[PDB]
Amino acid sequence: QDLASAEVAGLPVSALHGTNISTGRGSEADVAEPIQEAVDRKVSELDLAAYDKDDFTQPMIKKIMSRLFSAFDVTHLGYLTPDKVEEVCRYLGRNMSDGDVKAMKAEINAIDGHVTFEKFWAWWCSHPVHSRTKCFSMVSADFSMPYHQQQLVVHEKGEMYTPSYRVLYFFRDLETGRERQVSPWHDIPLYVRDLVRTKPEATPMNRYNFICEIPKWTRAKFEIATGESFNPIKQDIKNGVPRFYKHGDMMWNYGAFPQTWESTEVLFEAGVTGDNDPVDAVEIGMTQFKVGQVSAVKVLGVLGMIDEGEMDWKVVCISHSDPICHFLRDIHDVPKFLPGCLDAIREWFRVYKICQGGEASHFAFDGEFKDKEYAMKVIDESHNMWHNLRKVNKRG
Amino acid sequence: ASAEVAGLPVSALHGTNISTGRGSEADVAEPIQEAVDRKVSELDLAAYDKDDFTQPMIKKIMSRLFSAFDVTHLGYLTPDKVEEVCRYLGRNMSDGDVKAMKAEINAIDGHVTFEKFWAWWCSHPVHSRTKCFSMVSADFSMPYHQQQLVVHEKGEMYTPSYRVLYFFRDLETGRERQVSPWHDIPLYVRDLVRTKPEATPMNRYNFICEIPKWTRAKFEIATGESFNPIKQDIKNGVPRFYKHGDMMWNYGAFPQTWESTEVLFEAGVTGDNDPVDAVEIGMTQFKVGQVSAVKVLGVLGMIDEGEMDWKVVCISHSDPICHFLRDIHDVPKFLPGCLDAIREWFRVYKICQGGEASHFAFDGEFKDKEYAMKVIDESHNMWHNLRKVNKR
Amino acid sequence: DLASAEVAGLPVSALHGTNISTGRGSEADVAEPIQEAVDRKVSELDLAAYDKDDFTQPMIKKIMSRLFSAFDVTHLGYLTPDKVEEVCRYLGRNMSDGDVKAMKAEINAIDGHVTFEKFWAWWCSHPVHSRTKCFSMVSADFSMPYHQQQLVVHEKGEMYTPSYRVLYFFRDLETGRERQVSPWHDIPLYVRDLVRTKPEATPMNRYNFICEIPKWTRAKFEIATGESFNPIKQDIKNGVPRFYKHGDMMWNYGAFPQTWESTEVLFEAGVTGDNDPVDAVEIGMTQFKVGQVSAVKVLGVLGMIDEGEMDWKVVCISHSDPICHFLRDIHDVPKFLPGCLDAIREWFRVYKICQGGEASHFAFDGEFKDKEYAMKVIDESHNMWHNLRKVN
Amino acid sequence: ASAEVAGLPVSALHGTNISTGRGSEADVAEPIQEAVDRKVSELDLAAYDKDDFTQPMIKKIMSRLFSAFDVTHLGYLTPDKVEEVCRYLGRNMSDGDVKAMKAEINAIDGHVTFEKFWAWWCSHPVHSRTKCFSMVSADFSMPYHQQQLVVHEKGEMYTPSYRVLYFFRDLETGRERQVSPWHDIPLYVRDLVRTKPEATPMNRYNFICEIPKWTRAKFEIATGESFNPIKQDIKNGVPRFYKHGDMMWNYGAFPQTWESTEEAGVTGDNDPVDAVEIGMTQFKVGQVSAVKVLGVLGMIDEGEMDWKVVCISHSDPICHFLRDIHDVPKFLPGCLDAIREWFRVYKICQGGEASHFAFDGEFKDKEYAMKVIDESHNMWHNLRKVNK
Ligand SMILES: [Mg+2]
Ligand SMILES: [Mg+2]
Ligand SMILES: [Mg+2]
Ligand SMILES: [Mg+2]
Repeated sequence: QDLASAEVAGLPVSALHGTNISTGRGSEADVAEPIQEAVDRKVSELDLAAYDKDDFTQPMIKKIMSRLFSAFDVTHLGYLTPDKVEEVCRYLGRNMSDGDVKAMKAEINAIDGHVTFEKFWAWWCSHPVHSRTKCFSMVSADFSMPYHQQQLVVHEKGEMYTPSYRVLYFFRDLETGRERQVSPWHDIPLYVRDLVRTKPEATPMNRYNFICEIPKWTRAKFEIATGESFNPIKQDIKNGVPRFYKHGDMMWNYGAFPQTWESTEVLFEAGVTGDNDPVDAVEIGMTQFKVGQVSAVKVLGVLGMIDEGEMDWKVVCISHSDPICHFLRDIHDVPKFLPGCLDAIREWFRVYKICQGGEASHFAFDGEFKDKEYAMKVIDESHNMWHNLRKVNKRG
Repeated sequence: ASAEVAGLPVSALHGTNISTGRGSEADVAEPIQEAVDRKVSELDLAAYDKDDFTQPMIKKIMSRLFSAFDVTHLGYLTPDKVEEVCRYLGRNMSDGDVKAMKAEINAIDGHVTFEKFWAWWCSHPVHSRTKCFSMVSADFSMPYHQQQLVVHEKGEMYTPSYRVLYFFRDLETGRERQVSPWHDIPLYVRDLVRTKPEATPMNRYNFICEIPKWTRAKFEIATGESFNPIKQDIKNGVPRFYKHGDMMWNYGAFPQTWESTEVLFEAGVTGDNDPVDAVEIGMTQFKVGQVSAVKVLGVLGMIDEGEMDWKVVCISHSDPICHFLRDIHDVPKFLPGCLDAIREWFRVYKICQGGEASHFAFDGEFKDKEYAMKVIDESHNMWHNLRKVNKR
Repeated sequence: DLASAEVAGLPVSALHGTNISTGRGSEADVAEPIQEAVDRKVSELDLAAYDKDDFTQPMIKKIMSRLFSAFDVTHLGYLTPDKVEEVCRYLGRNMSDGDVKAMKAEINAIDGHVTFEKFWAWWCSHPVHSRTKCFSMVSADFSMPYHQQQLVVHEKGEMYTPSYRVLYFFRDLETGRERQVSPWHDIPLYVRDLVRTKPEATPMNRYNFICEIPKWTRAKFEIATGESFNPIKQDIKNGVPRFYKHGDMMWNYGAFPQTWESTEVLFEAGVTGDNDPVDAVEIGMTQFKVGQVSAVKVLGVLGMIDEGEMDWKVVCISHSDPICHFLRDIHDVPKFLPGCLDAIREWFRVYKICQGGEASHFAFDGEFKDKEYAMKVIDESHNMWHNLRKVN
Repeated sequence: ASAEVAGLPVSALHGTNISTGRGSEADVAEPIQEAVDRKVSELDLAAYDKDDFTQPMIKKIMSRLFSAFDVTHLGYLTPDKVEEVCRYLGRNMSDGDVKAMKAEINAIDGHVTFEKFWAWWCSHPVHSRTKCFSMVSADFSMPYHQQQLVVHEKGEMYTPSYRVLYFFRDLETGRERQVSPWHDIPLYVRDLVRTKPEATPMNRYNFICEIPKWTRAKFEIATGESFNPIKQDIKNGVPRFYKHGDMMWNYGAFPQTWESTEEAGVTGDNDPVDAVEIGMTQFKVGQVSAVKVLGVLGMIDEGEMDWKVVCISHSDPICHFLRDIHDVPKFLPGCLDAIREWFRVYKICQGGEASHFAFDGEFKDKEYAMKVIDESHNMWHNLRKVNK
């Protein structure tokens, strides 16, 4: 991060005047006196190469060239053997073809196998080569991209505010054009990964799939039907009447993480177990999602609420499409860009049962929002409980 | 959209009753008395009233649902239809729990009346925490190992030894292999499961930065070398630089593309045996050899020595204004002067060295993104041909 | 007509560049390009801009002669010493009367006729290291007697009790003197710059909005119109702090200073004013503190009628918001913040049902008028405010 | 901030009770019993329960507030004390009602116990609606006319006749008057009533663009001409250009400044201070823009400081994230190196040497820069004086 600080800070005397054109052969080449032009101009070789109007003249090139020939002459004999001369050429960028090497060994004429820089220079200048790089290298690693790209398709069926309403999911295999129904809970991957991640290996991964169940600014209850086939989203209707949060509107997109399972058979701490449900999340971005809408989010932290022996996590995340997404690096950043947000979310979950005659909620850690790494470990563990729920059903 | 700003239907402003969901197959009804005395719709009551529906209220709603399944209008339902009602209401019912139900209602004539159903419904409440979870799914596999692109600097800058090499680190096994940024980095960046709307087109390419924003030292993908690392452009041992002035945008190239000499743009103009060129215009300077996802927006066409040299205009998907640039026509709205400047630079860069102004295609016009993507596609096809015509 | 230009093709005129002009229009003969230009196959102007070398004395000569000629309108082949001074003047050479008599002497056109040659000869021998010696002090002399004030807010009492109060003051930034003000009467409605540098072609839309109920809260705070210096206070009933029971207000909710809707001015038939300042809903992503003041851009208004009184709810946005620039009118909201107008309207349509009320009645069927409409409502409100002060 | 992230005090989690607000002047109380029975605090029931407080609850609460005015515990209030308590509990009394209640309650012993107060309270309901509004006001009339900057281009670009003229249009009268960009455009942009947070430092300056981003033709404020319009750098009739390459940021001046080190008359080679605006948006020649100062770079010409202030336009998408010079490499990596590189070498092209910097090339922070600007603003006031 002090890469930033390097820019602001002053520079050494190497960076203010510039250096010699270097050989690239290391301490294996003897540090030289700059060429005459640099010395007369009072500008370094590299600065003259980079910014003077005229290109280096032939005598200047010869100087630089002999500094690079000498550099291969490690035992300091004052000459090179034809084979080293081909190395030099390959190093100068002129990748020669077998025909050429012998052609050059030939034209150079090493009257004793000894090629002096002078002899080289003379050959080099009489055989210019317009390097359009005629041969192209196909050497690749060629890995197999064994994967069928899918396009999610979301269909509404039935009527909202009635028992018929359902949001269904499908996958259109792109390489085959064929459609298949899928479970948003079991089939949409939890982690969103690229085939070839080009972001710096340095930057860790944080891109999760979020399934919206309750739209920002709404209060009508919807949920993943973990009981129904292909687990489509269904509205919460009891006795033909739709249910709602009575406390007020959910002020952030509220939903769940696919391929996750918090089990009432796995403990958090004595007395506290899981709630037999995918982990929930609240994405705080500015845009309202539609019911059942799926979006890529970034996890930032998690709030934990314990109710009747069951740990009920609330993951705080944010849509990668949100203008401020790039500035939220961890939970601690929500307050700076979204002041009061964490506070409202916690209060909402602390008091929402009061309205219908219940009490304030009991949280874990005295209501602390743990940081992203912790939220990710919850999600990860949950992913595993989900993989176990899948295995225990296969055989059974 | 403007549906939100526009006026509302008198059915929306006052509210509506609680529908059954069985369509016109239910006789439109009168609101329940309580909704009448309140002067508030049933739905608004269900949604916003501080209280839950009283039992008498739930019965009238439940009654309408019941009667809706009574399509003939007998005034009762066969136990199979009653079973259909329970399902509809979200109550799982198996031959077991089922039989015990008709044992409880007892319609000595199979005629289950609403009062007899309601009666039974109210005497068998069940906390539906849904005990049986459905595993039914498409369960797709994914034999893939995500690869981490690793970039490494080798040698020394401003000298003939500098190179940027590339590798794939298998995130599952951890093993690392050397790859050609030219041949192995995909041109098209695609999601394994695309969650964005099918109505939304794809426009997401990998761009390889060769010359950084605000600099002028030349570097290029060494198409001639094994695994084509990035090498610096050194001639006779002296580094080379644009003398006209600095490249003011990250300038670079698209992997898996090739414009071939052996192909014509139009009579007289061939390809130029290089991967296609790109100028990414976002605000962030990229490092040499750096790879990023870009949105393509259009292209400038330059012809020299009967050869076509395209300059694809693009913008990193991370740039703050990326989402607002939709096509080439949007660049002047947000980056006024940008295109003008990029064209002017390419129009005159050879003059300080004694050359002349350049000649463009279309009189210097920026073809739009659709034309630009085709230029990328074709060039991608040329790459495939280029690749076959070798192993073979 | 600015996008298009940068995208579109260029005239031959532009792609080849042109001659250095006299800048005196038709009064000058179109000329043939200088030979050095012709030998290069590069326009004169491209050469001066991009060639590595500066123009030589002979090239300058040709350029300066075309200029000189330009002043010689009737082609006499010479100029009067009087016109020569003009040329010197045009070339950027500040000439004090001393210099002028000197030039008339030093050239010496014993017949008043000064040829280009005589002129050129004189120019070359009296080189002048410009450095611009004399500074011009001419200027308008706008004065600012008044002192810049800083709005300061102090809190008194305990929040959620009848004693809490948000008091307003103006601190003189020069004296340090703090003086209590009324958010309602003293904070300016329109935010004005001393010198607007923003483009004139851009209509102003910058207002001060006083926040009463912060985003995501439900405690009823209000500007105390009946108390002196109208500080913010909470609504209390029978000693208990009042809250919205319908649910939290989901946007920053407040009012516009210097506005007023009187119960004595009609709007429609049997439609009066709320007898309060105009209320506002600011939709940015950021929650303000109770009584925090902010510049917002107005986007439209929604009109609620209740008991023959109009209850305007203006939709605006903090200029500080990341998408503020993109919402130019009410129609943009559904495009950047979909659901927002729906939710705001739905909220006000039903917030009273919770406490046994009925759904609200709206004007224009709840359509959201545009910003032109909102802005007319606001200016009117300012005049009722100006009249409310005069009547009193 | 991190307060939002951190755990909460057990009292916050549980919920607090309805306070007297009179501060410690009220005896801390037990939650009324119906609050105890709900296992929900008094304030949570008031803010979140569906129903209003029951009459027995309101009474218990009104009695805690009433007693809180009875600071010496007499057990009753004198009738002058009742008015206040009424307002406090939320009842707008009016001169007519006060007299009326001082009678109606009729404290036939001057004592108004709580029970008497309460009995009166329940038999008398007043429709507040607030009939009288307060017009008390500071009345800080600071009348002035809004001036709108108006810019006009004259002549032909790339020739001696191109000028950019500036004007003020009084938005009241609508009459225009030619002004000078150097002398008349405010260096400090100030709100006559600043509503932004007082704890937030002022940092808003006008920037007059001379050389647009990505261009290399030279323009400058004509310090020698009346109304100092912007002219093009023309010499012997040929327009001048930077030969190193294009300026890659908008380059211009700060109005009302003067970089001189010196009488009673005129002077020469000195200009307003130099600024480099680094936003993504190009500005036309002569365009003016509010900017945020971020730091500065100093070149020593020949014993003379040639400062270049780094700044960003307030309209830029990343303005808000750049708080000081150290923030630029974080959002515009390479931007400062590049600005430094450009100034280090722009004279090599034509046979000159690399420039030398003060502080080895360090970019001083915003504080140091606004200081340089202020001295320059003062230096400007002295010029203004000397001559006039
Ligand atoms: Mg849960
Ligand atoms: Mg190419
Ligand atoms: Mg109002
Ligand atoms: Mg300076």
